[PDB]
Amino acid sequence: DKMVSKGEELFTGVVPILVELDGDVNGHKFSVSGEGEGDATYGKLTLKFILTTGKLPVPWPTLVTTLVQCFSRYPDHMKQHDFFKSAMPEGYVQERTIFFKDDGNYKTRAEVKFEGDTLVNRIELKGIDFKEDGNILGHKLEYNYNCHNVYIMADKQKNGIKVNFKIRHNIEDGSVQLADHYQQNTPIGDGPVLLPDNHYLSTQSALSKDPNEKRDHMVLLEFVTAAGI
Repeated sequence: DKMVSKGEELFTGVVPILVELDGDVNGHKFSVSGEGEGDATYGKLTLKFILTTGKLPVPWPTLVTTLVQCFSRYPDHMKQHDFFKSAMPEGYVQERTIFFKDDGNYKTRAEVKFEGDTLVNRIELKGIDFKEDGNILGHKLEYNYNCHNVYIMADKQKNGIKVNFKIRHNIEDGSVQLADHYQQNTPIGDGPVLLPDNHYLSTQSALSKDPNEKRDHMVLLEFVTAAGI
């Protein structure tokens, strides 16, 4: 026992990651699996995501926030404020409502937990009220990603956290599609968890392709560092 939380100790090195997502958007059903690893030491994620079942009815960038904030770098001075690591290995439920301005919405429920050596993110996603010739269903989003601040605060009733931020998705005409995120996280386990002060995560993301993958897919590099304390 060496650190503020027991869960923290699980992230000192490279950790394999699995991601399974079951999705319905305006009826169109689809699944995605992803494999890679994260090193929370540097706040770094490497991940490749594969369309397993269905035709992908939405642009890949719209799924990035849905498809493991426990891999965020918390510097030494902020170690009392890492809720995400503290809840491990049992993990946490992560729930969102995602409002795409002038378009539809995603509701997501995910379990993020260790299954053995592997950190695993299991998600259900329902999207509704998307327009047929809109920026999502019309695949009008650039295949790229912006840097964002993710604002975190303690839930003063639930032993968990409330997270708020706004994603900016580039549209290929040079304009921006906003996606407003309302997020809550709650421990799966009964163990004590860290209830943070107000702070944020500084996020950066690179989207690429494997030139040796014929399936519909997204390669993702991510770096996330906690700040604001």
